[PDB]
Amino acid sequence: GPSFWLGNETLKVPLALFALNRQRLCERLRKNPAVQAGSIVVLQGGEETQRYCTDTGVLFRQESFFHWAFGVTEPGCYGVIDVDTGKSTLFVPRLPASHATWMGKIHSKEHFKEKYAVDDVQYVDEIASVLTSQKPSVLLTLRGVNTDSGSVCREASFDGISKFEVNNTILHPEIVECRVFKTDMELEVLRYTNKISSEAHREVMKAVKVGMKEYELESLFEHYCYSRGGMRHSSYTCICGSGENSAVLHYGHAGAPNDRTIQNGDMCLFDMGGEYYCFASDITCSFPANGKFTADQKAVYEAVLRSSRAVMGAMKPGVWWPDMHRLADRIHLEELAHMGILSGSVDAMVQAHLGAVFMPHGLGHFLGIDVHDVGGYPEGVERIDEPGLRSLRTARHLQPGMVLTVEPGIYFIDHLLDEALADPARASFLNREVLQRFRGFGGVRIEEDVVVTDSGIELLTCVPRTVEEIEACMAGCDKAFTPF
Amino acid sequence: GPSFWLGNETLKVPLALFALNRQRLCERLRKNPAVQAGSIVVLQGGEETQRYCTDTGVLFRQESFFHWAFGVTEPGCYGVIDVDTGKSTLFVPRLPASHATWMGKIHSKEHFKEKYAVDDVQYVDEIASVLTSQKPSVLLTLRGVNTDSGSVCREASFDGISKFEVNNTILHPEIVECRVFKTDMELEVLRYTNKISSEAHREVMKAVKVGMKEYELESLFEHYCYSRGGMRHSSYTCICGSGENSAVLHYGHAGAPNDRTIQNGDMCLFDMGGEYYCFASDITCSFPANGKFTADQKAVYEAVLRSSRAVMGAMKPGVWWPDMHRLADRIHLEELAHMGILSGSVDAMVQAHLGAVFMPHGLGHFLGIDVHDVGGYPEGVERIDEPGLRSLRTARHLQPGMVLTVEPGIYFIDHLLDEALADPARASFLNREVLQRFRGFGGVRIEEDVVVTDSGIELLTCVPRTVEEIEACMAGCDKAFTPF
Ligand code: PRO
Ligand code: PRO
Ligand SMILES: [Mg+2]
Ligand SMILES: [Mg+2]
Ligand SMILES: [Mg+2]
Ligand SMILES: [Mg+2]
Ligand code: NA
Ligand SMILES: [O-]
Ligand SMILES: [O-]
Repeated sequence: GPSFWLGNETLKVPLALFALNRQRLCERLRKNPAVQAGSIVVLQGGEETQRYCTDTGVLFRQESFFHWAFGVTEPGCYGVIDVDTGKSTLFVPRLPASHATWMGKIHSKEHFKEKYAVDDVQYVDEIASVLTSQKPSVLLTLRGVNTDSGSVCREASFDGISKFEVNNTILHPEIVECRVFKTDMELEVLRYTNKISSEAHREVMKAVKVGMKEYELESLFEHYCYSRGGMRHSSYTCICGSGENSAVLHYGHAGAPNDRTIQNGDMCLFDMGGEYYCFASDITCSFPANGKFTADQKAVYEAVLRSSRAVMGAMKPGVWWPDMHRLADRIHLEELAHMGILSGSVDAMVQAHLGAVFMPHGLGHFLGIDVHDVGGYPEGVERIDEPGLRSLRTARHLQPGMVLTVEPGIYFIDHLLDEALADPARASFLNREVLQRFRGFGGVRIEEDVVVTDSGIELLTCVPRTVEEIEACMAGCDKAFTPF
Repeated sequence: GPSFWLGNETLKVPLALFALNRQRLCERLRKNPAVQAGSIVVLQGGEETQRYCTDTGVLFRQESFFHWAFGVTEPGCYGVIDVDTGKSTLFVPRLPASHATWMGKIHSKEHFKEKYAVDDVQYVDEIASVLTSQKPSVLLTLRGVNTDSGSVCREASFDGISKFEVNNTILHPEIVECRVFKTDMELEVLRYTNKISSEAHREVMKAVKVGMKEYELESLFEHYCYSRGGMRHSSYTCICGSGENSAVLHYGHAGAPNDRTIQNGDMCLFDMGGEYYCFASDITCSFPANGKFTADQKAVYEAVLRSSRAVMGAMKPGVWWPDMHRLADRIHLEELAHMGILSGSVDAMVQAHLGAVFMPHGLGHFLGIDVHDVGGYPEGVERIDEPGLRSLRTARHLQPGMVLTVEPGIYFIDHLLDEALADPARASFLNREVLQRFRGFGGVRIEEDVVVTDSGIELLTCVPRTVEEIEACMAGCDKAFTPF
């Protein structure tokens, strides 16, 4: 069948991927005792947008649930699925003649049927009429709460929908649960996004020089991903934190826009991942700007390498993700004590939540069509109200087919350190005279993307990770990627 | 005073630029009979957004009127200006402590006052109190219609604004009129955006090879602009049209995403422009993919070069922009006749609006903080209801300080050609025996950015333009060209 492809060495993604997702969704809905025979799933695609009140178009990127179900790149579409038969119908805009002048060929409905391998294609202005002629019992629409943003999913609507029986509660948990478990076809795309992003991270490590601005590496990363990988989008805004900025977790946004000069002696923490056909990657590499770890840098870095590999080595079905977070906390505390930053009983440190002073974020999260993917906190799964753990984006147990980031880190964050030093329950563990040397260090994060398998995990990411590997990579002479 | 700067060789933009815009706006309002003493201009900045219902942040780019007045890069701000004194107050978000962990340093109000060189800084939640203390007569807010998008500008609002007298009609046409006329400080930025984008177009012409995907050059262009120019954004989505795609005026959007393989014998039409600190550039270069113009390609290209230079040579204060559009039309028809594509009386061709078959868009538009800049159709200035001219984005007379694109083109667009051939009023001018050869040619557009001056124009763009210059650049030749 047909495939999405951007030519050259980019990945061919079969449209069968999306057909399988539609089938899986129907199979799950059919087993839900509340779903009536004759139900039709109705999803609304994203629409084109502009900057504010201007005519400056924003590059269109499809809404994630719609993409998961249909793989459609064009704005202004709807898509429906007959639950009982699995039959799919795509609705596309009926375009004006002048589209041919300004925007390009006015493709036929048959072109879109062939392109997307759906059962039928109709025009958007006929959706009420087409759905009426199918005599559905109920329209199943999308509405629920994203547990990372707190936003409510936008429910499909169209002129005449008021004439139908509509249910907006059943679908969201079911399509979310389907998205949590990646098919082998989806895993092929995530292997690819990790491959290109890994290559781009290596090019960045080879290119970094003292004196460069952080954003020069952002630019290079995105150029590699687009020109070589066909990744027009990144999965999230690139985080290119040098020096003390490596302690800022989502550095790089408009308010802190990757605009620091990299200096000799800095650590770099680069968290970047290209997106291909709306599938994510999310990789973080940490390394010395000048290509040689100092003793202090090596110690912090290898502490995080230890937790990274201990967590990956422990992951397998049935493992409770909060236990992995706590494992990483304990290892960090052990290593920081070995370094002399901490003293005392690590058991007592753990009881006082000291780990969260150094790693205030979650160990990792589901990844898929969104970088912070859906389904981390379905009904019955509660957020743990403790330092560190409360920032976990899931408290689920691991099962095969889940895709997770594994991203421990250690940071030296002044307001968290100052709080701890003021608290007698934590201050006694902290050796101020040693810690003072690490003020302004920034931080280290090592982020891998992995798939849970029947027996353990599959690592998708492939970047240098030991101190020796990293130093060798940065010292490499290869003119394998040289823009102008 | 302070400047915006992204280091390296990027442009230092004085914050005095925005202070002058505020002063100019106040001076204009003071002369306006509808404006009373004690008025305060109130603008609301853009807010951070995310993709649909996800927590995937969209990179924040400031709203254009707010940027013009304040130059503020952070989301969530408001800004007010006392009309009688010119005193400026910036309102910034009061951030949660956790911002320090995730987003970066929580800057003081004094930091922002120094950064932006405003008279006062306050937190956004205090805006009702602060304005109440000033006992304004009326708040002047922004509401009007953008004449390119048809959108209504977003008027500022805040909790408690209902307690004030608010006028939302006075400000819009006045701040639009200020934006139409660029200050010398603004011209410095537009010179720079044209310098970087011109350099990037030259790198693209050097790098293009038969067999590449169009998006490879989009990627390279944006990489040059960001890494060398500090341009994180483009001014609009890159149009990288090869072969037949060069006849599609806004090619490159999600529905036609620069995904064609460039073939031997193709023409390329690349319309790309980096944005620096929310100031636009907009440049189009046309050239043969294989670096050598054929006779047919040279003839079409030099026709557009002739109209480009005729218009630039005729532009000066007092010229009616629709007359320049008609001048380009007449030249295109003359040259198409000289090529044998058309025959008969050119006067008669013009009377039949035949020019619009080959150039269905406007000759050019205002450019500034938006690529299609504001103020083309103020009250009293009417759109001309004729082919081609109705697509003009302004029908004003030229005045010093205006910045316009000059972008004639000739395209071979099948549905427009076929319409003409079906029309007895137009059909006899076309020679099918020659025209058939140009079916699928695509098109040529030559786009310069210029400033209207007292004596004529200042050309901002600096790219190769003659056939000889273009062939030399594509063959790798350093500054082998002399601009107009
Ligand atoms: O937001 C999150 O969960 C992770 C933490 C570090 C950056 N991304
Ligand atoms: O939209 C416009 O007015 C011009 C026409 C060609 C591309 N940009
Ligand atoms: Mg990350
Ligand atoms: Mg992550
Ligand atoms: Mg243009
Ligand atoms: Mg233009
Ligand atoms: Na190197
Ligand atoms: O991350
Ligand atoms: O343009």
